[PDB]
Amino acid sequence: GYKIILIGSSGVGKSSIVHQFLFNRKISNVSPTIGAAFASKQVIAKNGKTLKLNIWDTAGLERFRSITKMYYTNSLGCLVVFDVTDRESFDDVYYWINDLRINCHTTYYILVVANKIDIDKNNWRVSENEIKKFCRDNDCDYVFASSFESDTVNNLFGKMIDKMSEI
Ligand SMILES: Nc1nc2c(ncn2[C@@H]2O[C@H](COP(=O)(O)OP(=O)(O)OP(=O)(O)O)[C@@H](O)[C@H]2O)c(=O)[nH]1
Ligand SMILES: [Mg+2]
Repeated sequence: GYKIILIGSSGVGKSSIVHQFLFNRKISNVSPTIGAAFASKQVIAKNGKTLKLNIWDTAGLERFRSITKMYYTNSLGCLVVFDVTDRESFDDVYYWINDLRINCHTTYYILVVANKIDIDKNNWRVSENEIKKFCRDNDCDYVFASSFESDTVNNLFGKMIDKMSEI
């Protein structure tokens, strides 16, 4: 299988994204993550291979960082999620990626997820240009999503799946 972790500050929607990827309904059973939670899903990649995604959904709360840190190692893909209205959550992305890289040398693809795009654009606290510029400087990709819109979750996992299939 392919180890994928979701990291990012508390409340950005990591668990909502994972539940949407796993289940085809409205999401409703979500509380803050403490210990990392595991799920697996087998998917057909564009090259026709079946890939098993081994997914760990980790805690964003600051007091639980010493749990989340124990899940970095041996990750092949990472989704780093932030909330477009939560400026601190965006500033935190740099440090999430920095910390992952201190602890893990195996990641092949880091995808920054700008989440909660359903919120009115005039309430966003980060611009598309800032997001693109950040990623251009930090050897990572970006995508825009809303946990409540399955089309955006299918898309962001599709990008991750395509990259895993290149390994
Ligand atoms: N408007 C909006 N709210 C969202 C979206 N995704 C998640 N939320 C809400 O944000 C809150 C936090 O979502 P979670 O999925 O628990 O966030 P998390 O990143 O897993 O948080 P931690 O486990 O504490 O790190 C919930 O009330 C969600 O319903 C989204 O795309 N748009
Ligand atoms: Mg969570």
